[PDB]
Amino acid sequence: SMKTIKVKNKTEGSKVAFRMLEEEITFGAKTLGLATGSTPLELYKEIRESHLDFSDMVSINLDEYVGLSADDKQSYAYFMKQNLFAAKPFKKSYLPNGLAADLAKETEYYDQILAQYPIDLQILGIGRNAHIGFNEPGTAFSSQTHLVDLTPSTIAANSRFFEKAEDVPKQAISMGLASIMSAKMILLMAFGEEKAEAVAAMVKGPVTEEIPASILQTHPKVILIVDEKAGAGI
Repeated sequence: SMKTIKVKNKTEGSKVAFRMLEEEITFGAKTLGLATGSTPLELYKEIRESHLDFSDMVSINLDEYVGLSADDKQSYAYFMKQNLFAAKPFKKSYLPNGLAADLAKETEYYDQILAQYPIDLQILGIGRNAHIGFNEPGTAFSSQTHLVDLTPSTIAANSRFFEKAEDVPKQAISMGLASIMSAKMILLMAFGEEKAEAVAAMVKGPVTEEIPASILQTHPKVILIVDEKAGAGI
């Protein structure tokens, strides 16, 4: 089941997401899966300014860059601190350890954290090419937490923030598509013309690894919050 809520713009969609989030908490949600990127930024702002209280709750993020500490300003840990956790801390917030000595031990660890704390509500965006998290076209639907080689476009974009070419992460530790699908409820937010092709492929195309988001067709409880421009093809 995929319900679609069509909204005017990102501001409106973010407010709908907030109301839905509050309701899930009121009805007992305890573990949240969180998103990075620009998609959830207005949602996070609304949460920071709200009366929500995450003190008895757990959060789990999808990804961290290999080679970055949680204190590094380019890390997803730091992004989450700035945008959410400084204002609204959780009982515990998990992200992969980018500094892990053994990346295979770290991927196994993260899978076990997901088993220990199954996610009640996952907030998600969609990529222009229908990627989900760091899972690009071709990713197996069976994938659990895994090491991802960043796309060259991503590396080029991120390079602008480092010394220091040797310092630019080339990999991430990322929740896989099977990992993400385990959430009891998924809220996918998509805004702008740039997302329209991906949204149409997700909703109307075949289920195929060429379109990572297409696996969401098979999830029992996905709600799509899409503005008019992102929803143009559905």
